[PDB]
Amino acid sequence: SMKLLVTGGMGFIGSNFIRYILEKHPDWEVINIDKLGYGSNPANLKDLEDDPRYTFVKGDVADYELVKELVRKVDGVVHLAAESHVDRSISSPEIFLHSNVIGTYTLLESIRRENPEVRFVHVSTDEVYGDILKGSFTENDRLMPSSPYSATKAASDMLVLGWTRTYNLNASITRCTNNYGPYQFPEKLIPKTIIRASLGLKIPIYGTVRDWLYVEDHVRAIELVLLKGESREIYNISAGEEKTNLEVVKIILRLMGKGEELIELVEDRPGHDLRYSLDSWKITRDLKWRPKYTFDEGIKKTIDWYLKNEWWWKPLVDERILHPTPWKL
Amino acid sequence: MHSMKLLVTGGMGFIGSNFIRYILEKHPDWEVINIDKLGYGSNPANLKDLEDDPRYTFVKGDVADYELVKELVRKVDGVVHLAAESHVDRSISSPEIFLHSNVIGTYTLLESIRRENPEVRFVHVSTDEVYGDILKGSFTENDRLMPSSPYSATKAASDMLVLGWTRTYNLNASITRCTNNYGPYQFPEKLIPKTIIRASLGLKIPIYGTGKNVRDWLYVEDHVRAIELVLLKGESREIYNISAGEEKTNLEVVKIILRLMGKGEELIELVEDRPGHDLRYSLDSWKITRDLKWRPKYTFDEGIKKTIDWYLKNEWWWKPLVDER
Ligand SMILES: NC(=O)c1ccc[n+]([C@@H]2O[C@H](COP(=O)([O-])OP(=O)(O)OC[C@H]3O[C@@H](n4cnc5c(N)ncnc54)[C@H](O)[C@@H]3O)[C@@H](O)[C@H]2O)c1
Ligand SMILES: NC(=O)c1ccc[n+]([C@@H]2O[C@H](COP(=O)([O-])OP(=O)(O)OC[C@H]3O[C@@H](n4cnc5c(N)ncnc54)[C@H](O)[C@@H]3O)[C@@H](O)[C@H]2O)c1
Repeated sequence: SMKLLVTGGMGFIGSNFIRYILEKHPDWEVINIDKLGYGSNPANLKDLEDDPRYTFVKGDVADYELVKELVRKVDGVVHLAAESHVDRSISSPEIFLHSNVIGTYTLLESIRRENPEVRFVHVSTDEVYGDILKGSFTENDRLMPSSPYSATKAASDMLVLGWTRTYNLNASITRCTNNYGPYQFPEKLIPKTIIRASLGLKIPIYGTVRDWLYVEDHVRAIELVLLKGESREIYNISAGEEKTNLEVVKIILRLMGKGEELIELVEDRPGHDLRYSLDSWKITRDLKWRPKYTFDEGIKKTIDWYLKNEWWWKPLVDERILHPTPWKL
Repeated sequence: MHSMKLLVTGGMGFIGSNFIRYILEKHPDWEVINIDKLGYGSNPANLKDLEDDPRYTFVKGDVADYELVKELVRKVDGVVHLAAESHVDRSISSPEIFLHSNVIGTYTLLESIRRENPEVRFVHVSTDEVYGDILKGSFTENDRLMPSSPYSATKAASDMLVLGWTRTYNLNASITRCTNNYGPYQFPEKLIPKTIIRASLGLKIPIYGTGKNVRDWLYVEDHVRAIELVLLKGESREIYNISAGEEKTNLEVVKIILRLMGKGEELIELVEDRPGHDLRYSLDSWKITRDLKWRPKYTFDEGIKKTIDWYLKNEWWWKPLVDER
C-alpha cells in the first residue's frame, strides 16, 4: 500500500503511468494534480475517473496552499508536470519558468515544510545535456540546455539536487529520451505517421538520430526508481534505439503491413539536425532496469492502439495533419 | 573596446565594490552604473570615495525589477552580474529570497538583454559551490553540478538559465565560477576578516567544527582581473572556472594569519557548527589560463599580508560592522 501524488497526470506519460500503477498495484492510491493546460486530455483517464483509488485535483503545482495539502497526505510524489513545447518556450519563456522552475520549487518547499520523508521522483529530459555528435552523456556530465524549455527543466533539476541535500529529502531525478505509445498527441512523429498512413496520405520526410523509448518502458523505469532509486541520484533512461525519422517511418509502414510508396522526400527544413543521446548504464547496473519491448514490439503496440482508438485522436487532429501536401503549407 | 560603459549589478557588495574600483582605476574612459538593492552584504561606504566621480552612477533597485533594469541594460556595452543573495546559512533558513534574487533576478536580467540589448557583453558571476563536494581532484567546466544548499542550488539554476538563453537568443555571454574570495571590504563575519580582527584584540579564534574544511583562497583583486579578462576576451557560451591553486583547511588559514600577526596558536578554539557546509571545494581553472592567459598576480602568502594590512589600517570600515557577536 502506497498513496501517490502524480503531477501532470492528465498528460501523455502521466496518464500512462497512472493506468499502469493502478493496474499493477491493487492497494495503491493516486491523486492526480493537473492544471489542464497544454498537452492535457481528460479523455486519457476517463475510464478511471470514478475508480475509488483515483482522485483528480485540478490545480497548479505552483499553488503552494493547494499543493501542500496534497503532499501532506501521500507516501510518494511522481513529478511529471511541466510546459514542454520548445518553440513556445522561445516565444514566451515566462510560461516555462513558472511551471518548470517555480512549480518544482513549490513542490520541493511543500515537501520539506510538510513531509520531508515522502519519496520524491523528479521527471526530467535528455535535452538538459544539449546535443552530442558522438557518444552519450552520463549523469556526471555538465548540462548545456539550448532552449528556455530545457534550460528551465535543467534549472529545476538543480533545485531538486540542492533541496534534497539541504533538507535530507528522499528524492531522485530521472532523465529520459523520446517517448512514444498510447495517448501521445497526433502531431508527434509516430502518431502522425500511423494516422496519415492509415488514411493513404503521403508521409513527408525532409531531406532523408533520436532515441525512442516505449512509454510503458519509461513508466516501468520510473516505478523502479520510485521503489529502489537512491536519494540524491540522477538516473538516465534510454532504450538504445537511436533512429532517424526515415528509419522510424520505414518501420511503421512495414509493421502496418504496407509498402513504402507513401514516403515523399521533400526539400530540407531548419533546426532538425541535432543528436541527443543518453548513457543509461547507471540505472541498468544499480536497479537492473532493461527495456521490456523492442522498438518493433513498441511500434506494433502503438499502431494497434491508434487504429482501435480513433475516438481518442480524431478530435485532436486538425488539417495540417490530414493535409495531402503539408510540406507546402 | 575602449570607452566601454558597464552595468555592474551588486556593486555595493564585497566583490562588486572591488571590481568597480579596479575597473574605474584601470580604464580612464570607461563608465559604471551600479545597480544594487542595498540588501544583505551591501555597504555604501565601500565606494564612498568615488561615488561622486563623473563616470560612476548608483541606482538603487532590484535586478528583478524589469522596468527599472531594462532601461539600464539598453544603454550599456557590457553587463557584469554580481548581485545575489550569497549567504549559505540564510539560504537554508529561508530559501525564498535566494530563489528571487538568484533565479528570478538572473532570469529578469536575461530577458532585459535578449529583448533590449542582445548584443551587450554579458558576464554572469557564479561560484565553485555549484559543483558540490569533492574528496580528491578538481572539477572542470564539463562536470555535472551538485549544489548542497539553497544558495548554491539557485546559483546553479541561474547558470543553467544563462546557458539556455545565450544559445536561444544568440547572446554574447559567458559564466565565471570562482573560489573563496578574501581581501579588502569583506565583512567581519567571514573567516579571514574575523580572524584578523579577533587576533588584533587578543581574543580567541572561533573555528568551525574541526576546521578541516578545504577551500581554495583567491585574492579578490585576482578574481576581478579574471572577470575583466573574461569580459573583454572570453568566448560566448563558455564557462570559466577561476581558482588560485591555494587550497587550505580553515585551520591552516587561521594559523598562517596568527603567525604573520605575532599571536600564538593557543588563541585557537574550535566552535561547532556544520549543517549545509561541505568538506572540500576544488576547481580546475586550466581553461581560462590556457585561453585567456589568466594567472594569480598574488600568492596566498602575498595576498593574506595585503589583507591583514588593509584591515589593521582601515578599522574605520569594519568598526560599525562588528556586532556583539
Ligand atoms: N514526451 C516525451 O517524449 C518526454 C521526453 C523527455 C522528458 N519528458 C518529460 O516528462 C514529463 C511529462 O511530459 P509529457 O510528455 O507527458 O507532456 P504533456 O505535455 O503531455 O503533459 C504535461 C502535463 O502536465 C500538466 N502541467 C503543466 N504545467 C503544470 C503546472 N504548472 N501544474 C500542474 N500541471 C501542469 C499539463 O496540464 C499536462 O497534463 C515532462 O516533465 C517532460 O519534460 C517527456
Ligand atoms: N565571496 C565569495 O567568496 C564568492 C565566491 C564565489 C562566487 N561569489 C559570487 O560573487 C557574487 C558577489 O558576491 P559577494 O561575495 O560580493 O557577496 P555580497 O553578499 O557581499 O554582496 C551581494 C550584493 O548584491 C546585492 N544584491 C543581492 N540581491 C540583489 C538583487 N536582487 N538586485 C540587486 N542587488 C542585489 C546586495 O545588495 C549586495 O550589495 C555573487 O554572485 C556570488 O555568488 C562570491
